Amino acid sequence: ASELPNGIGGRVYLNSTGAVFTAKIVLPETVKNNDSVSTPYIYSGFRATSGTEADIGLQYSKQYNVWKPLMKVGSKNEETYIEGKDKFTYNKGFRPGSTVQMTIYKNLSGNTRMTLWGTNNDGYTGRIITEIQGTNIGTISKWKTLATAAVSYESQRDAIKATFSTSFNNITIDNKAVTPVVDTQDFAKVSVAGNNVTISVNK
Amino acid sequence: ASELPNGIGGRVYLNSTGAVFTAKIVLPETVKNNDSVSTPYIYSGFRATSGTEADIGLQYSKQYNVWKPLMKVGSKNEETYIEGKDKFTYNKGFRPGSTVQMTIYKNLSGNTRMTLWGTNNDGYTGRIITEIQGTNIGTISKWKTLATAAVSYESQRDAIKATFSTSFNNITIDNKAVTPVVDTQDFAKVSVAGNNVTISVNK
Repeated sequence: ASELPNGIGGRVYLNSTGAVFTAKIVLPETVKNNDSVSTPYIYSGFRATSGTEADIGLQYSKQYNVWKPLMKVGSKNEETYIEGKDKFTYNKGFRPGSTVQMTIYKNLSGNTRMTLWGTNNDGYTGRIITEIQGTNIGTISKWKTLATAAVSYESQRDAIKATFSTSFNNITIDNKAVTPVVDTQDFAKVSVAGNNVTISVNK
Repeated sequence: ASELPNGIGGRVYLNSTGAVFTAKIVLPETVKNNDSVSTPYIYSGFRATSGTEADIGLQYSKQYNVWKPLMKVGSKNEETYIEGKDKFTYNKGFRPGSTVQMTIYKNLSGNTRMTLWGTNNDGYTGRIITEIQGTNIGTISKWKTLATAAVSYESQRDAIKATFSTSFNNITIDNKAVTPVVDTQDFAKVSVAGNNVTISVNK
């Protein structure tokens, strides 16, 4: 598609039906987001064969200049922090320009889990484990990867101002390397090189 | 419900299945929205018996300190301006503290229309007619009225900072006065007095 439905950005699809996704995310060094409507998001996720859509990754906090966990699975968006709440949420999060190791489990005892390893704004290197409980995800159609500047409503599209670039590297699903396929490029440049993708958002 | 799904605010329901809604909206004199996540929205709308949900009203522009049209009917969110684009959109809109006369037509030749009469930030008094074309709305279950501070993602709820109060007065559906029923009050105080409702958002 020419446009992303809830804002601007780049999207790739990962043609795998696997259960465990891993990638190394290189966070932007700088974020320009001189608007009063959008939020930068960087995330993976999947479409279940049932139709359930999951967005799982990080959101940029303008207030704290860090990246924090982002997770939504269908209608369920209440996150449970299993570990690391005090190190990577509230006034803390993954620091700009750092690398974050991400693992996504579509279904671990009926819960969708995202584990993130990296460094926070205080220089602490550790882990934050987040879940959406009781999602009970069955088979998967495909996985996705996006970098976006999202808005609550459509008309707000023209007002979006966002400039940031990110990489998803060494993408593996069920321990197999997966090469993403370029999808939408809406005020974004998407570059794929094997199981690696760089998405540069610029509006 | 104790919480609104996409943010904070107050909600009332209008137990009418009628086709044409009218109300006089008194816009807030002041808007405090000292956050980097939410947008203030004031709107009416309906739930069709098909399940289709419509949100039809105004959004606050922090950039220009005005209220502008906001309309969405199910999956259709591309607004067509029939009249008044140059007077009440982009760097112009309904001025703070002013009164706006609103008429909503669920189905006018297959289109959902909102007509707004009021005064813009340049002191021009006029009309803006906006439509979502090809909605072809059939029977209605009920209408609604809300004043909210909405966010794109759930975790941003706690960070919302919004203080603004608005009134929907002389509410009529198919020329009959309708008394709203208080629903959710989530960091908002809702007061109903006959076919009039005041919603004071404060977080």
